[PDB]
Amino acid sequence: HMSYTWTGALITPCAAEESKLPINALSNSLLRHHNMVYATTSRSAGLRQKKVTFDRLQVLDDHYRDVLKEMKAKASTVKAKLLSVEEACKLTPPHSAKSKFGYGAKDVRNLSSKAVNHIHSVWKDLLEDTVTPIDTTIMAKNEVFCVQRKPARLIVFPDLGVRVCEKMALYDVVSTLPQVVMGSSYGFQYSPGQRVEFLVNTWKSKKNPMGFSYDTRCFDSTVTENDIRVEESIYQCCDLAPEARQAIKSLTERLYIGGPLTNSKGQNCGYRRCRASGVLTTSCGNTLTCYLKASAACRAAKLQDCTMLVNGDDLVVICESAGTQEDAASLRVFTEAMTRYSAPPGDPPQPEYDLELITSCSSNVSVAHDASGKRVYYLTRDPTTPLARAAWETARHTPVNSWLGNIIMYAPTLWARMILMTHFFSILLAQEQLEKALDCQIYGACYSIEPLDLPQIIERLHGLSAFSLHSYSPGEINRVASCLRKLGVPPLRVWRHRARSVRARLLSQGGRAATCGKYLFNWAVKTKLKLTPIPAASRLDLSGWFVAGYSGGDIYH
Ligand SMILES: COc1c(CCc2ccc(NS(C)(=O)=O)cc2)cc(-c2ccc[nH]c2=O)cc1C(C)(C)C
Repeated sequence: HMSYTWTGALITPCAAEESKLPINALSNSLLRHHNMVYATTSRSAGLRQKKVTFDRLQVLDDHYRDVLKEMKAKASTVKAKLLSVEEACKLTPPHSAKSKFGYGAKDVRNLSSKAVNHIHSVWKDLLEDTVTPIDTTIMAKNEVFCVQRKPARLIVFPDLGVRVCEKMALYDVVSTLPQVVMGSSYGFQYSPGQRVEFLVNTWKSKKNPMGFSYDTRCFDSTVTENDIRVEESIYQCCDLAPEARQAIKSLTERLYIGGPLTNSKGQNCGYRRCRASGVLTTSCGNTLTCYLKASAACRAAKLQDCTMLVNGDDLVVICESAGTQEDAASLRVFTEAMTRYSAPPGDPPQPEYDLELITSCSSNVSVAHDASGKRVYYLTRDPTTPLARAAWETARHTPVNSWLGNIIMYAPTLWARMILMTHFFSILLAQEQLEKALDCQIYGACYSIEPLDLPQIIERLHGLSAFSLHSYSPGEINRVASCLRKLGVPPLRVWRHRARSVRARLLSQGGRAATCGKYLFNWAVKTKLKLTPIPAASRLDLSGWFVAGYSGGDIYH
């Protein structure tokens, strides 16, 4: 029961790959320790292949089937619709990988006859054939990190034609099913502010709260054939059109369970028997499977009043404590149960008795004060990776602007406000690109966002307090300051100085730019302005935001 089988053919790049941080005239104003920053390339794919290749063994007990029966009962209340070819085409990202059948992502979006005729023939093939393994491309992701070097992560995706078909059959399913099955436990339905609110209310709902996060080692590769068939049986509980039932069965048998792996040069690299990281169902499948295995593991470990917070393979558990020594024992039993279910740990889980000390996927709850002096909880993270990616994006244009996604999601943080907003607004002013729409990712989905709309977006996700936070925690200030010394980033006093200039420059431009100056950089001036709700914020169509996760799902708006 190996996750993969390999032939020896290399995982090849699509274009020229850079690993060393590119340097331009702007680099040194952000980061001076250039040797600390790197991008992963196909050169390291061989090491990743070794790490993700292992035998999986599953032992399914009564807690597992009990949880599954409950999940299927909730899944049976879901009614899902088939999307038209047109609706599926419009969710396709403009720069999505082109089809091997002579058309690209822009042909799909333009509803070109060639693209639409091919999608219709793939659809007919899914309906008539439910056995033939569907070909997939295996690629090394190009992602930027700070040292202390990770090997490249792998992306496995079917052809553009198949991806449009996945949208037709499962887009409505993967968007509505998880919240119905998991209720308040489904993390992707929340904005960062709603997530903090959920975590605080849960922490306060326990007499003696205890919390931990569970890190599964190579989650996608731990996903078995059984897990993928179980996900299909959950999707089948929905009230679906008979063509949608057939397409879901076919995509499961032919694509989701496994298939051959092809490199960018057309060579066979091997065969997958685990979760594909670049399919529509990656996020939803990972969410349901993680929740199923964790919920059953919580019952097996006799964890009292367990509240899950699940986003794909990201798992947070908040429960009733039984003292430090018993909690240590319970987590070992939880881990043992997760292991039997083929979800073994990377780093073993540690019990926490302070909400701020629970870290999941580099993120944690922290505290600051609003304009009135009131204590306000917000989500932050270690800023090393966001700052390393910002340095790369200072010298190179990338398909996904991590700085923009980071300003949106981490707007209330000390580091996004003082550094990211200051730096990138300074660049956009000099380049006359304030009105240019830029792509970023929110919960794996791609969005086109104009930086001039940032104050309204921030107000809608975090409220006006994101523009007024002050008196950050000494733990948080210290992590930011330590990160700056490590990377060779100028100190916070330099950023405050530069921000007064960026603010004045934005105010001079008037209009939406002046609003950016007023709201985003009010923290920089000694005589603060009283910030009132922005009328444009209410007009913002933020539907489709915070519904579901679509990581690897090829989703645009
Ligand atoms: C953790 O929440 C997240 C997640 C969720 C991350 C996540 C995605 C997928 C999986 N797993 S998978 C691949 O199986 O679907 C797990 C976690 C993402 C972000 C975020 C930050 C900056 C830009 N864009 C963003 O979306 C922020 C949070 C906040 C809300 C903490 C700020």
